Amino acid sequence: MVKQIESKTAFQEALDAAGDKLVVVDFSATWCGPCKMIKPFFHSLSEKYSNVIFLEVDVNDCQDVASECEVKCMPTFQFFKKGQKVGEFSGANKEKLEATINELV
Amino acid sequence: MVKQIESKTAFQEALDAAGDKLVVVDFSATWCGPCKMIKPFFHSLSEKYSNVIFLEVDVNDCQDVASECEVKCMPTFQFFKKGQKVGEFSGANKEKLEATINELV
Repeated sequence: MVKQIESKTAFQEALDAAGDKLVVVDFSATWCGPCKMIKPFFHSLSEKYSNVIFLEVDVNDCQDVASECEVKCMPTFQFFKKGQKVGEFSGANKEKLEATINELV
Repeated sequence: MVKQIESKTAFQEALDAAGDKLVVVDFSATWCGPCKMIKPFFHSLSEKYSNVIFLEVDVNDCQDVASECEVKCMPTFQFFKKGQKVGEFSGANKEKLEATINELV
């Protein structure tokens, strides 16, 4: 299932506890049409791939995290392995999302 | 100078009162780095071109306007003439912003 992040402390701790697993973060906004469109698919991925950690961050709720990760489009998916960003793209493209996960896992 | 929009009613009325003038709308978010970076230049344009109307809309303040204009990146500049959208692009590119205004005015 998807973990809801509500502070910078929580964001950093999740990246830590992740260990060697791939982490996928969905940066979204409640008023953005695509974001709402791709939400159910994002949750399905977390049930299919149990060896990957899925996190959700509302940019309005955590303005400090959004600003530091340099987010500028919604939704933006950022990929991390061992505390480091190893991938990134924006837009609600289902095929590309899953294809990227298979490349980095 | 730049007009701050704080409701959908105000947005529609400005587009109306505009008459035959070109309208440039800056869709932004307070936490987005580029947005803050290009703000002073956007205001300078409103003092240079007095025959063009410049409007600013915070996407968090007017979620209904952002959603209907289908905004997905920040900042997004949308151009309107006689109630119709005649141009659009996103990103803080100063040259492109001014060059577009000279093409549509």
